[PDB]
Amino acid sequence: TPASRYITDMTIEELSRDWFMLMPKQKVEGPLCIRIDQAIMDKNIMLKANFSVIFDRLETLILLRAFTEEGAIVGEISPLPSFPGHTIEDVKNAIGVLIGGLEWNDNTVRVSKTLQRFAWGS
Repeated sequence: TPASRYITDMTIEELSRDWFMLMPKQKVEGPLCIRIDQAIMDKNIMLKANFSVIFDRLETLILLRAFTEEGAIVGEISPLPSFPGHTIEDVKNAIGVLIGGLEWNDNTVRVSKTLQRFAWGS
């Protein structure tokens, strides 16, 4: 995919950073894995993603991570390696699930400018 059509909300360091859930919760949502630290509560959270775009919309998700204001990773949507294929609809389903999950724990959740523009938002 052209560099122009690859959105990178995250740095190389942010994508590969190890993070550890104190109260893990994991879910398969079609071809995507959703992970969330249920320990995290009462925080403002930003979803950020690296993904390709085509025809003005998210095409293929590489990785999405949830960041607290202090910059800790507390949540993640990743593609299952046995399901190379997924759609924007799959990605949107998973984002709504992850948001729901964090809202259960009294977190306020926002999505990045680019996610809003390319996938999340009417």
